[PDB]
Amino acid sequence: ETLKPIFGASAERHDLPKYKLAKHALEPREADRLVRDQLLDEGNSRLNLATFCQTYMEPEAVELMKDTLEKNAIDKSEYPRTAEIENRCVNIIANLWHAPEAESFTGTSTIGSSEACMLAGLAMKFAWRKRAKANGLDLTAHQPNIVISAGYQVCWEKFCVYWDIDMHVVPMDDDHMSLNVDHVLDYVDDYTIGIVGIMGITYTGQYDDLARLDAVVERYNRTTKFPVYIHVDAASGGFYTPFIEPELKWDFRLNNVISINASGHKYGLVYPGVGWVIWRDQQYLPKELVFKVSYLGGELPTMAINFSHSASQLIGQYYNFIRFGFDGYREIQEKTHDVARYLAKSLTKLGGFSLINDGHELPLICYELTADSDREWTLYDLSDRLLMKGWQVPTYPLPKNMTDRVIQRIVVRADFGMSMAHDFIDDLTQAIHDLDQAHIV
Amino acid sequence: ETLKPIFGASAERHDLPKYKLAKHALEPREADRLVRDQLLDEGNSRLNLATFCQTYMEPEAVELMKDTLEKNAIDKSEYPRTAEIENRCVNIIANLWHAPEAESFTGTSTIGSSEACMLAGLAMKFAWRKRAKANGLDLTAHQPNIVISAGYQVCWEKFCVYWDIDMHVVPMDDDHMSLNVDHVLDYVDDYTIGIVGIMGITYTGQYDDLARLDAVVERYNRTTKFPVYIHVDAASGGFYTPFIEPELKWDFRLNNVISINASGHKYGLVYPGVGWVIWRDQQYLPKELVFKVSYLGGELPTMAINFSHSASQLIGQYYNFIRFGFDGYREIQEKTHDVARYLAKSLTKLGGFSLINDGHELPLICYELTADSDREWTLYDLSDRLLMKGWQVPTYPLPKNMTDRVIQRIVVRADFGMSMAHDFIDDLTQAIHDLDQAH
Amino acid sequence: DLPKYKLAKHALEPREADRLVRDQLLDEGNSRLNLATFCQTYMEPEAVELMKDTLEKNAIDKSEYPRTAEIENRCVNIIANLWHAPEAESFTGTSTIGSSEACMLAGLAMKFAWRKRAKANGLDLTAHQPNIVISAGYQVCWEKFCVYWDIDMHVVPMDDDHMSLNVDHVLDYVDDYTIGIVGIMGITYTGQYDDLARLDAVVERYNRTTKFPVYIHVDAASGGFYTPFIEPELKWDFRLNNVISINASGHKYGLVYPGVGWVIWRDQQYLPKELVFKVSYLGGELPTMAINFSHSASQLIGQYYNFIRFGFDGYREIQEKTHDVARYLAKSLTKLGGFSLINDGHELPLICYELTADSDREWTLYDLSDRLLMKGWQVPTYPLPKNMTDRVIQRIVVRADFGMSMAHDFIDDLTQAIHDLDQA
Ligand SMILES: *Cc1c(COP(=O)(O)O)cnc(C)c1O
Ligand SMILES: *Cc1c(COP(=O)(O)O)cnc(C)c1O
Ligand SMILES: *Cc1c(COP(=O)(O)O)cnc(C)c1O
Repeated sequence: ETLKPIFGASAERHDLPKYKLAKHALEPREADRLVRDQLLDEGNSRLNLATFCQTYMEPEAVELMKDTLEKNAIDKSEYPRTAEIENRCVNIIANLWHAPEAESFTGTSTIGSSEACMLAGLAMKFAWRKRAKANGLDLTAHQPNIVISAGYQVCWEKFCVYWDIDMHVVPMDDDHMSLNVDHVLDYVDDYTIGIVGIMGITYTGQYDDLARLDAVVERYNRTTKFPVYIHVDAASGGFYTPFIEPELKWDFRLNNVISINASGHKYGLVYPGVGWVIWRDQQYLPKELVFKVSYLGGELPTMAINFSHSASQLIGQYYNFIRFGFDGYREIQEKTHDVARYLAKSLTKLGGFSLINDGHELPLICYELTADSDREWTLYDLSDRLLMKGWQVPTYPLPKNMTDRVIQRIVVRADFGMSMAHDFIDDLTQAIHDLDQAHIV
Repeated sequence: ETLKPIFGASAERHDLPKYKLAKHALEPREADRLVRDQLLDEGNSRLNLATFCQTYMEPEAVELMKDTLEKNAIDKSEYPRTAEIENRCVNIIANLWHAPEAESFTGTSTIGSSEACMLAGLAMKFAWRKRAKANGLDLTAHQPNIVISAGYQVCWEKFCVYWDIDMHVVPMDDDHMSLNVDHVLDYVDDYTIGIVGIMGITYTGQYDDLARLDAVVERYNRTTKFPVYIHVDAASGGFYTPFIEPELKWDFRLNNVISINASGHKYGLVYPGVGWVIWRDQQYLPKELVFKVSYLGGELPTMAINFSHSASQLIGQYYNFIRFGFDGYREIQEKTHDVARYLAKSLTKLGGFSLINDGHELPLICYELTADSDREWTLYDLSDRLLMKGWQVPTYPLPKNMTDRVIQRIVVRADFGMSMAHDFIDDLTQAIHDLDQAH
Repeated sequence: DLPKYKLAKHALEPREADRLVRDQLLDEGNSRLNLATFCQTYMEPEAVELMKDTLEKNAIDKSEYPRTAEIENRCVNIIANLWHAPEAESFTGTSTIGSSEACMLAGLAMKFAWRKRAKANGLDLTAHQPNIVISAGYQVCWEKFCVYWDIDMHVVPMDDDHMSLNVDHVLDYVDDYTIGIVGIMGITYTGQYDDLARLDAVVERYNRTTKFPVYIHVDAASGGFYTPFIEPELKWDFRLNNVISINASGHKYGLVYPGVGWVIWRDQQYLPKELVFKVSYLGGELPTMAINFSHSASQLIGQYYNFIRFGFDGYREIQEKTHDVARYLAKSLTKLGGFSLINDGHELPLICYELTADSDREWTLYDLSDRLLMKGWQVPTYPLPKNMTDRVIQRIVVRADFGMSMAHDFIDDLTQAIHDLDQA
């Protein structure tokens, strides 16, 4: 049985189970080799330039994550030490976002910013509904709505479809590639549950002007009995911007920012599987959304869509916090910023590229092809050629009012080093040369 | 700085950050030691008997999970091999649950059964809503409802709160530690989006009689233009019952079971982080819950609440499928069954216990203390002593119409060996003795 | 950046140096998805760890590693017997780095043996160089042998009816100056076997009528560790009387990572004594034939590991599996249509093909290589050897670690690439 060579065994002579469980078990070495082999031919994650999600952690953190895979992040009474870590993380992030000590912030780890955005939105919906009932607003006339920029990530569309919320979408244009705050009051009405500000737009790399939105909202709220507050989607900005622009006011320093989310597995430096949501004060969380759990043979409040899941990633987040601290994070984000700027400068130096975003805010570059009548090929062709050399660079359309603009994004993470970025620009230069003399589509 | 002994260094003279980041970085070996040390003082997971969640996997699966932590399960176009493995697990699981060849099943991995239950309940709500509109029901008069046993896991209560559904709860009693199928139609009306049958109840370890419920539903549905269908919450049973009672009809063999969820991290044998939901046919999934993702420069359908997350657990699930196959899963679940039955027999031989559930169905044992005015201690005191001897055994009240009944539960998972269970019973014997003479 | 011209002045941290080298290595192909080479891209975990643990051993150093030397001699014995070295005669052999060095050493034995014959017969050595006769699908090492040692290459061209040595005409290239004929048991470009049994009979007839006889060297770089396990009845080896020496690459179908080959002589008389350098091991002195001096013993020890671990049945199971994958691929390409198979994997597990004539097809095999590379597979395009240099082919070489599940994935990738190309 183990006498069989791994690549002489019966299982290596047949296809893998695709529709049903095979009758018999296999040796651990055989199953292992077959599963790993199915995975060989997908992009090496380090060359995936299409994602915010982290593709490197230090070996110590990898080993640590491995050793805590059995831990169950929901089970506070059985894993009270993991639950303490989570609490420390929430405190740490709250302080990073200037949660005021005069109010009692609450928050939680989530699987990612999607779960967090949905919880935040649900908190807004439920708080809005109590206001609406008390002011005799007719709940059958219209659906509640939220106001958000057209750069929204798909989780906000899921939130709206799943919970019967209209989306009041503030479109982008050539000058407003972030929320047009000057016009935001045109989308607000009695049924508005809140306004989402995006601190790092997935499509463009740009910050919404949260400080200006906060000023407008402060003034709007004196004029109505249907006040409206800000949720910040800082999926990506939340772990980046405090270390490189600490004086930019986007967070709980703004009076009307009531909740904030971020993904640990974006610029929090953790592999996929953790996000974070924080409410400035226990009142911006309606009690009917809080399910209470056993802890210290007593009680703790929880806001959660998921139940059981791995604590590995939240532990990893604490490992990062302790390991890097403020200065370590800052050094990492600064080098990331620097590679993004080298890249934006390299693409203008090559010509044929017009930069939509040059990496001044998030470390992300967006560009389109400058129109040239003597070019058969599109960015789709460029993405194909770059795959030949390992690189994944996605091509996509901009969101509404710029759906005629086709772009490519490069997102730069902590493990995209300066040397690898010089290599990328070589590979990219050769691709442009190869496509300039191509004879097929 | 790298010369310092780990326990001679400045970071071990100071407390860890609790309220804010420290300013300065630490060396990797020091950070690693400090985080692991914070974790020493929780109960070794293998001795946690309150939970269905897996606390062991074989070393080859551990290493494969480690090696795949950077993969992002949502990102199909960048990890198409991982997405193909996912599709293969949906097929495998659909087949295991007898999805009919004549219809076209769909499904997806989830983080767990919570997200699965919620996506199923939402499919039911949206499909109910179209049917209700088309029959002119007044949608303003009552919230939609769902019907379920009182032993529902908290994720159904969350589903109901979050989506404004009324829960019509069928109570338990002394003779019905699972759904009272004969009474279920008292709870159904035109507003009912569906009935949830639980294939392995968290509190009691018992199967809802899904076959009987299907026959009740089939009869009810011929008399009405508001038909009702069954969603099976098989969080636990989905990966247990197919291997030990393959003939028990609970799954898509029943005509009116339109969807089923199971937790891969329960009897599917994966560490926490993977669940599964399957629909018997595409028509039971409303198109407006499907958000589309690029793949091979085309389009692929997804139902999902979460977005980015680890692929490690789902690859682990496929590893288990390949490594164990049907017979391996069967041998594991059989051993697990054997241990549960050993624990049930040892509690009865000790005297002083009444078995509420004896582990014939899920491998779970439920018990209360028999009436006795001379005994001054409670099951809460027993939990506390068992904890001193290393074990976590929860004490809790039974659900509706038994909320005055206090019980203990022991769940038996794959990694509770017979050896270890003999040791548990010695420990339980000693703790009883200790409680009988303390104050 | 990393040093590209000069040494840096200062050392780096281990983790930093490690990270920098490994990152530089990132962006080259996962080796296992390269279908253009015979070189092994996988070994079992015990072998990898044994290799790592004997990295320090020196294969050349016999008095200092006598147990490693014994292992070499065992492998030589094992390989001799596999290729049916006769017991009536006295075979010798050695490990080498690869088939190149082995080919070179065998070619040099032939040159030196020819030159003595030639002097004895009064042949004018100044009038022509010695020559060797070989098929036009020769591997580059034969051309380096000829250039390095001043031997003319008498090349037998290939054509549509002969994708291996043309035995009908091989003697047209043979003359008094011929040091030998090389028969290739697995041609790199085409995967085909030269008809060794026929060449042997032809040579036996030739040799009966001249005092300048010619013998056969078999370049079994690939076939040597493959053909004995799936076609043991095929006579290609020392069962043929005029086969005097044979080479094979252990890092080809011998299943070892790069860095071992083997050369065996059927008898001591085919190895001129001037090529033998003797050494100090155990009580006496051991004969050596070797171009290289110090080098790793890891691959050698890897080969013995493989022989002990798998034995006959294990090698056979691996090679039969490999055979089945190759056959699966040939049948999958015929199912798709549009390909003309030059080799269909009945001989070596290599499939070789061209696109069938079609005027309404805008794309070529070069474009197909490109789309496969996008999908992660290296399947390059190249011209055939002399007389078919205008014919453009693609090749898939199947090795031990190309399992059947992986091959179904490859075929789905290939199917999709074709579709994409037909809309381009
Ligand atoms: C990616 C992203 C999300 C979703 O994040 P996950 O962590 O993948 O769930 C939400 N908002 C924004 C701005 C994002 O970039
Ligand atoms: C635990 C459980 C759930 C929740 O499962 P997770 O996988 O933890 O989300 C749902 N239903 C039942 C019956 C359960 O036992
Ligand atoms: C590759 C090859 C060689 C050279 O082999 P190495 O082991 O790389 O030195 C010689 N002959 C044939 C037939 C080959 O395929």
